Amino acid sequence: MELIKGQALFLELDKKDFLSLKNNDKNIPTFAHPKNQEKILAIFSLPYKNPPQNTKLIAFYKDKKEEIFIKTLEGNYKSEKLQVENKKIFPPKTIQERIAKELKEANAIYSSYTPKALFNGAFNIPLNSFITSDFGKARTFNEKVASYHSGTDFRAATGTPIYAANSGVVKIAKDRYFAGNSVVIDHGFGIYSQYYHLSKIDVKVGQKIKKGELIGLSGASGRVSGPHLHFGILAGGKQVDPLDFVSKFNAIFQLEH
Ligand SMILES: [Zn+2]
Repeated sequence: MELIKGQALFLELDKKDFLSLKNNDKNIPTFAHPKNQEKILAIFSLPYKNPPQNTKLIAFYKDKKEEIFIKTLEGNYKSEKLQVENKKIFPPKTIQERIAKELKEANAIYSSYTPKALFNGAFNIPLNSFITSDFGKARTFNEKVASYHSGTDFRAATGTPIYAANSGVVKIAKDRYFAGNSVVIDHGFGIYSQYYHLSKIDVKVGQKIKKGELIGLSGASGRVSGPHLHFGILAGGKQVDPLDFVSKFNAIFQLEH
């Protein structure tokens, strides 16, 4: 198999007699295939930064051992230049403790695995506009700082209503330094959707949010070159191309009336 860095894969395996799926020492969780009762699924993601060049997954059965080899592809990401406030790429010392806390809080949330579906069928795009800055663009801020784009930016004037991409439970709903006013939703199975730089937040941490329900209004909070919506997906432990993830998720989990 081959996978572009920064993307996720849905691996399909036989359910009968399955014992465990591992990458080196780490167990990869599994969930049921919603249509094919003979299959299970797992999410495998490659990080954009510093992925391994090759991966060997091992699936253990009562009477089989299966090695799956996935080659990391570099993809065809392009570069872009962005102008932001100098303090948003070199923050003052008075603020770096808050940045430390916020990163520790998020790490704790993304490691909190929910082993059931909190979603309801397919994801919707949370904004009906167009892409202004695609995933994985190699960035330079102020001709000083290299970065990469860990989500996808949609055109949005300040105050555009932002709706939940799928059903889930709110895990973050507060102003953070770099992401601005941030909303993060746990959808189960380690899938989290993220909405950044909002001007207003309409939910609270712990809330059960339904697909298509209002979660806030877009804005220009945090590290921005101007007003927009930033949409992100974390799955399989990593930030992945959100619209690629949604297409792959929806092929499996979409429903009909
Ligand atoms: Zn963005």
